[PDB]
Amino acid sequence: DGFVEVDMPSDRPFKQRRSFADRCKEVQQIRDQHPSKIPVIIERYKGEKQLPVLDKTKFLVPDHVNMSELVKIIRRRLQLNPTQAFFLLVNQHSMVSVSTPIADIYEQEKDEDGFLYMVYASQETF
Repeated sequence: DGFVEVDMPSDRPFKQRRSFADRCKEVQQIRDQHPSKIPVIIERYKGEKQLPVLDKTKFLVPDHVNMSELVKIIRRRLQLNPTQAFFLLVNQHSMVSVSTPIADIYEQEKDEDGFLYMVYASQETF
């Protein structure tokens, strides 16, 4: 009766994989090396199945760009058709115009650890 050791890649959100201390320390280091860049965590929405999971979830973007540039980055990384539509929600369930500067979104919506959390989902998911 040996243990059937099962092991598989964790699908848990970034907040559950990295501790609060590690996340705070990481933003602190990043903002000290790159004071004009925003640390953004972009993950797949919890109820999304139509869109795949991206290999990368941590993004370091210039603080002079708008939400639009962030959509362009994710869209290309997802390799979407023009027929494929998706939303980019700040924190959770929160939607802003793509013309909105990310620096404005950051200072208003950033988590306590310093990261700005976003999720992507299909428009049909909601």
